[PDB]
Formats: sequence, C-alpha cells, structure tokens
Amino acid sequence: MVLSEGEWQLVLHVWAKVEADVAGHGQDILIRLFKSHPETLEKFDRFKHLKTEAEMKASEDLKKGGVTALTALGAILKKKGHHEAELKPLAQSHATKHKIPIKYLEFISEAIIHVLHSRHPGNFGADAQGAMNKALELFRKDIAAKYKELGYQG
Repeated sequence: MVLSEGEWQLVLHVWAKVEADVAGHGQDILIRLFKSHPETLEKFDRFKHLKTEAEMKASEDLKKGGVTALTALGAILKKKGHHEAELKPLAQSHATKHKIPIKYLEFISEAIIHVLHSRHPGNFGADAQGAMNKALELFRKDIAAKYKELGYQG
C-alpha cells in the first residue's frame, strides 16, 4: 500500500500546521483518545490517575508525552514510507516493555484524524483525510509486522 507523492504532500501540508503548536495538538489528541477509549488511559499507569479533562489539560507530563509521540510520528511521516529505522525502536518498546496493541494504535489514529479535521478544515478536506488515513494505515501495518517479528501478536 504505497502512497503517491501527491498523497504524501497532503499529509505533510497538514502536518506543517500541527507543527505550529505540536504541544497543543498533542493535548487535544491524547485527550480525545482517553475520552473516546478510556481503557487506553486506565491500563498504563503513567496517566491512570487523571480523572477529568480539566486534569488532563493541566498535566505537564501529558503535554510532554503528546509532544514526544507526535514528534516521533512526524519524523516517520517525513520519511514518506522509508521509516524502517524509526519503527525499530518504537516497535520494540511498544511490544515488550508496555505492550500497546494494534487496536490502540487504531484508536490514536482515529483521534489524530478527528483533531486534524476539527482544527484544520483548510488543509484537511476529504482528499487530505484519505491520504492521512493511508499514511497511518501504512504505519500500523508496518509496526504490526515488526511486533510479530519481535514476538508480540499485537
């Protein structure tokens, strides 16, 4: 499932807007994830104490975690599919230490799409959302294959 250059440019043009304020986008995305799928919060200990959206917005550690995850994702997207080196350590840490199933990567992909659709209607019309979906599907397919190589069914 190879993206075209035109699809990559749609992905990168909306990501350029995320990069005006990665911290604020990360807060919105993690909060959307945790509200839509509370098991992703309650099962991981780093944030399991956060009870409300107000607590989530006030959490400096949640903000930092969102910046870390979105910056890693941006580096993957900028490789335009040539992301084998970037996926290796990420797959290992997410398949061995604290196991993050593919289902949860699907949930955060939905949260990314939801927040980009809300914040960026000027760069996230239907074609751009389809391109981002393709990019996130490729990411998940390749990390799922690495999970299996590493001994984790995902």
